Amino acid sequence: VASYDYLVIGGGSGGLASARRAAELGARAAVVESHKLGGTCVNVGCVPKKVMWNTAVHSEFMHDHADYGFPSCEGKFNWRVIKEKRDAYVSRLNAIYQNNLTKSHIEIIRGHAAFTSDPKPTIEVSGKKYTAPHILIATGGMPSTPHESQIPGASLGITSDGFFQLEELPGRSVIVGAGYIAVEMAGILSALGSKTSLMIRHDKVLRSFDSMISTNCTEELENAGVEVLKFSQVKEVKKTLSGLEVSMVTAVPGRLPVMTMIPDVDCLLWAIGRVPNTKDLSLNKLGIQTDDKGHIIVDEFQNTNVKGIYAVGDVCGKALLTPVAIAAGRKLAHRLFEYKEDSKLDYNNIPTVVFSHPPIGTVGLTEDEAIHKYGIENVKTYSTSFTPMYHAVTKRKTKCVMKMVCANKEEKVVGIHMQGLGCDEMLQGFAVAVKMGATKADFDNTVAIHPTSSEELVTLR
Amino acid sequence: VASYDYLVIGGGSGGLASARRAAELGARAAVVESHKLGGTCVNVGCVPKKVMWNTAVHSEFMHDHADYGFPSCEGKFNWRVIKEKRDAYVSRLNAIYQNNLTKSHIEIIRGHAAFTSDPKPTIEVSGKKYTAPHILIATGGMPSTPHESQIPGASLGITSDGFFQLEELPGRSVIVGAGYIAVEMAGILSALGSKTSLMIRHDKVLRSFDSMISTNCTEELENAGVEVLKFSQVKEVKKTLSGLEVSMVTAVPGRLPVMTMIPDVDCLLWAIGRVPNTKDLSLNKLGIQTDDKGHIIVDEFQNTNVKGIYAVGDVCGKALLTPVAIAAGRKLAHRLFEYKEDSKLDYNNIPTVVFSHPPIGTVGLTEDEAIHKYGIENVKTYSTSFTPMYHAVTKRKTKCVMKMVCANKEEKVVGIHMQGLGCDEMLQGFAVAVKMGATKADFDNTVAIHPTSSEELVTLR
Ligand SMILES: Cc1cc2nc3c(=O)[nH]c(=O)nc-3n(C[C@H](O)[C@H](O)[C@H](O)COP(=O)(O)OP(=O)(O)OC[C@H]3O[C@@H](n4cnc5c(N)ncnc54)[C@H](O)[C@@H]3O)c2cc1C
Ligand SMILES: Cc1cc2nc3c(=O)[nH]c(=O)nc-3n(C[C@H](O)[C@H](O)[C@H](O)COP(=O)(O)OP(=O)(O)OC[C@H]3O[C@@H](n4cnc5c(N)ncnc54)[C@H](O)[C@@H]3O)c2cc1C
Repeated sequence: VASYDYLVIGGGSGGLASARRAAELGARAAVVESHKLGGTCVNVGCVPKKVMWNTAVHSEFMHDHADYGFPSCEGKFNWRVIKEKRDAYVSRLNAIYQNNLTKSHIEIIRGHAAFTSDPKPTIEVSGKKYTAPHILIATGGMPSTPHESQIPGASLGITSDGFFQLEELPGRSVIVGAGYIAVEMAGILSALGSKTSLMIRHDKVLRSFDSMISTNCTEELENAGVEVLKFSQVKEVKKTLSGLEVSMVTAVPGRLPVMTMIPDVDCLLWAIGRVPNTKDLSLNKLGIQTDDKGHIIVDEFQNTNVKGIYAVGDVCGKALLTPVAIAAGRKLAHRLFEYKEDSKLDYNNIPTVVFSHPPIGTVGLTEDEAIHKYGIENVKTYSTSFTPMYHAVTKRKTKCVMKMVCANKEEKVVGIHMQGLGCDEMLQGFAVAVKMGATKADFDNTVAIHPTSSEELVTLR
Repeated sequence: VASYDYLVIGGGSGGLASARRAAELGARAAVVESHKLGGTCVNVGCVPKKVMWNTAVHSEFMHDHADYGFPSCEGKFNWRVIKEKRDAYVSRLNAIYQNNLTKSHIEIIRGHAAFTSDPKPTIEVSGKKYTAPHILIATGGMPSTPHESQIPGASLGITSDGFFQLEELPGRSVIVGAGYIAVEMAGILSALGSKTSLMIRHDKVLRSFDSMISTNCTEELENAGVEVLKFSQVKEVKKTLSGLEVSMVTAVPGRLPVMTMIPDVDCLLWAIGRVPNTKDLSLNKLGIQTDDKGHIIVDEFQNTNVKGIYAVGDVCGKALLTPVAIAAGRKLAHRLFEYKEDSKLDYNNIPTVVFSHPPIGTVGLTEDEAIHKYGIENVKTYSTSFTPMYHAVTKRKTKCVMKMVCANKEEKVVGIHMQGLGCDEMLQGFAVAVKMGATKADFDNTVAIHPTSSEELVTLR
């Protein structure tokens, strides 16, 4: 039984970040990883997604070429070219992460970890035992798929993982789900030329975002050529002579349900949720608490219910983002190895960018959330809607919408929501301002940068 | 003699902003404008410049098309197409500004104003007299050109004004100056296909910016195909059979001076400075103080040396930006018509974006300035340099450099300097944070947005 100061199960964002900081602090750490280092973000998430987004962005910009004084650009996007380049780049990152671990003197234990029956918390990987007084579970999650029992033929569809395996651009694609991943995938496939449908159970996407954003985002998708199938769900999927045939039920409220067949589908992409990876951990041997989806339950300090066992990142099921897993993993290392007992991540005011077209940036409370927290009488919002100057000379148009949610007399900024060209890079510093507790006067007292989109947020009235 | 509450001379950024706010406050105002409303920013500055920048940005992005999986885009940029569209857009803005004035009930007096000999400050426009207890001079500036006495043939060159009159893309262009305008023009002309040279008196451009930025900016220009002629200046210009011939002296220190002829020049663009527009105002009839360049001298509240006479914007020669003129003009209206005596613009921490390729964003003190303000022992900087993820798959490359200047033990953020893709939209919120007095912990405690360039500023170590 090899003993370490810190054993981290999972070599993705949270697990690596935590292991690296711990090692800086003098800890003797080891990371168990059964697949590729970098985990979801590098292999099948953040990185490959962004590359595909940059590609889709090229496609749109190329539509404006002639408007800008150039000759029309004519053609066909070649999926395999970019796919090969994207894979290579992921390969480069995996090699860097491995090197980062080595330079830090962190041991990499390759294989699938599981807890043992042993009294003092101990794991087994490939027959060998490993123990530490602090063990971090950072095993992440996976895409959720429907059971054949509920939706026959569901296994004919792919997930976001399968999306990163595709080698040709699917001619006809149907995406099921209304969350950010669904939105992102629909936007990429459509911009690159796939005849794309997005099938959502209600009338808008991103229903948990501020309502200005869910409305605007739904319209932008339609305007970009994505067919949004509202109040619809899949009833069955079948393999026809040439592709898939999707049977769906559309049930608009105030109307009779109607069943429709969608034929000749090349790609059926389930983007319905993520499930935690805890199933094969043998958690029950230690009696570690999970919720009914399999998420590990933790407190504000990432503690599980068992002493010396922690969990961070996707596996915990809250704020499923690369930077949160990293920040939580880091704060945890400072708490354990630097003896900073108050060291923990604040889960409020975490900013998010959704890589739609145009991108979305959000931080803090939606208007409804502020209304429930402070009361209608105490909430004031400011908003603007305009066409960015980039489109002054284009036939194709996109809008920029921004909304500021203020609370109390002081007009504290408690929420910022926007969608528009450049909003992906614009959000970070306002997130800093929001975290510091800025009020509207603080924004108003900052001299604008002209001509930009960003200047609209400091000149709202 | 028609009397008003407020008479504003100049209908550009500062003059309009001040007049509009004053009118909201109940003032009976009139704006004197001898040319087009909107003044420099709309007609020959900010707006038309940005449109030309967006165009140049299209040209660069089109170089990456094939790398992104598309077929090579082949050609020739058509200057007149975009020029016509740009003019139209400026026409649209002029009509809006005029309407804004009318809706506000501000009187527009068309013509050239000059002060009179009269005791109580009074102006004359087209034979008629006008007076007010508060008169704002906001007459802006103009491009500076060399005297034929010092540089013979200088009048064969054009200025940034003339740039906006061009109808064809000049084949060979030489830009003289090393400030932001020179840099911007060089970058646009070059990206659009002009064989461009930038002639600077020293070895770097933007010598007043933080030294990381002047160095990086000079390299980016060279990398983009702009020939930077260092330690050079124009000695004479002459009209040859086919274009202009520029005689220049290059005097590298530690070397003998060398004279060179630059032949076949289509466009010689002077971007050497701006001069205030005060010459024809008859300021001396009121004894209003100017410096030796013709700038009107004012105090912290925009007061001139004469009671009831103020000046804002370019004419004052400090912080020559559209938003500063606006903010100063607004604060002034609140002071005069809302009786807010402490109402004035803080000229510290004004953010600037330079529309180079990639763009530059700066706010606060350069490293040297912080060193002079706090002492070397009290200044700590953090910086990063990386290749944005956008170029992971391109043969063409650009860099992103960021620098954070902190002061004292607390590591107050006193300067942010960066150059890179997306830095034009990234700066605004960090400018808010800097204005609020953020420290490095405030940045560090803000969760990053992945994957973006902006996230680098919150993860500096
Ligand atoms: C398509 C997609 C796009 C996304 N886009 C973004 C985005 O743009 N921005 C953003 O912030 N977030 C994004 N996310 C979310 C972000 O990628 C995740 O929140 C983050 O990767 C979670 O990190 P983690 O450390 O919890 O787990 P992960 O990186 O999944 O790492 C878990 C690791 O544990 C390994 N493992 C699991 N069980 C075991 C075991 N028993 N033994 C050994 N090893 C094990 C797994 O192989 C894996 O390598 C995206 C996610 C997806 C799916
Ligand atoms: C090429 C270029 C690019 C620029 N790019 C940017 C940028 O991207 N961002 C930015 O922030 N700034 C930029 N600037 C600077 C910005 O445009 C100026 O700081 C701003 O326009 C100054 O406004 P102002 O109100 O002082 O004067 P102006 O807008 O020049 O207005 C002065 C007005 O007074 C009128 N006038 C003058 N004398 C008289 C008189 N006697 N009687 C009646 N009317 C009179 C003039 O016709 C004019 O309309 C740029 C400038 C230039 C030249």
